[PDB]
Amino acid sequence: AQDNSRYTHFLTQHYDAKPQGRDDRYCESIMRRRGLTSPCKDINTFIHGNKRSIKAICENKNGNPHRENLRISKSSFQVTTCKLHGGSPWPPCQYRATAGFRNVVVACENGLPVHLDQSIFR
Repeated sequence: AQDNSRYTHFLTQHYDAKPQGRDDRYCESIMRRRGLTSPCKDINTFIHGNKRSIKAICENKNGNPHRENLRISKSSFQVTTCKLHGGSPWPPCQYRATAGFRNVVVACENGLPVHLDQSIFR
């Protein structure tokens, strides 16, 4: 049996299929829902759309090798980046939302994404 717990954690931390708003209040709510507010994560990006396209980044179908053992997608994704504001690392956590549309960088293991590289959204 593979341990793919890091894939399901990747989905919890970085996937939201059908977001609606994607405004500041969206970020503040989802960061709480996904357990990312104790302490407040400084930056966190959610990918939207269908799961199969994200998994496909791990193969030639939708990805290329990138830098040191990462992969970069060939398709663009709707994304929302939530950036903490206020000086406290502890809740309540206020966030500013920035919607975007571009390719994403992940790490893959067992053909599944297990890490999002946040650096491209900083």
